[PDB]
Amino acid sequence: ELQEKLIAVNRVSKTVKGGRIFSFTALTVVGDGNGRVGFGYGKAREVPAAIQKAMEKARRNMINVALNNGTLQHPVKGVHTGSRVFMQPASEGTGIIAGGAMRAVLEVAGVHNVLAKAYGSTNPINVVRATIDGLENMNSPEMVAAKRGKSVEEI
RNA sequence: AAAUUGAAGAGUUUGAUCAUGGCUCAGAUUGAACGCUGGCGGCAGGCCUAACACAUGCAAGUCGAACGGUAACAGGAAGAA
Ligand SMILES: [Mg+2]
Ligand SMILES: [Mg+2]
Ligand SMILES: [Mg+2]
Ligand SMILES: [Mg+2]
Ligand SMILES: [Mg+2]
Repeated sequence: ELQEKLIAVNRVSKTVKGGRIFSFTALTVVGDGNGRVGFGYGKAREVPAAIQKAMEKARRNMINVALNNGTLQHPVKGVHTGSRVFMQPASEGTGIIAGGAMRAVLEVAGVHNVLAKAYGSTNPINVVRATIDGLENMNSPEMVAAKRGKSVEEI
């Protein structure tokens, strides 16, 4: 039932006496379709070993986001290295309109209706990093009520 | 009752990387042209250039119920046949 998505595969290279050593990298996300998302990143000489190492990482290192009927609480900004990220809770019917890197994160997360956009570097590893943290710092109508010490209508 | 209730990214500097930064692509749009091709219809559009120059026709007339009027054609008439 966990949902897992392959976001990007890439070839890097290391240089030695004999020449270049080629390897691969894999960036993935797993999610429970109901408010939990992890991302993983693995390296290996062959692609399958890399796509597999990443899922393994993605399964742990997983976090919770305070969803709201399949959509977000409030607009949110996320940032990590080059990537400035922005997300909005859209009305019902829209679905996920977003770049590939973000769509995969939001899909597996369970965010059903959102407007998203990535600014600056669309480098996938940092875009997803920035989205996860955005969702993670995203606070909930109940916690702000708890924080402020009042269960007014706003609860 | 309804009536802006909406927003995607990709390639390319490096051995590889992240950042910076330009170039390039996917989209809509057009009073278009050219190349290949071309059956019918409805609705629209059609000198963007030389406010360059223009043969010919046509594009501003109408009223005899303002007026003297008859030259055309149309009848009518004492009177010519
Ligand atoms: Mg940039
Ligand atoms: Mg090279
Ligand atoms: Mg022809
Ligand atoms: Mg016509
Ligand atoms: Mg003309």
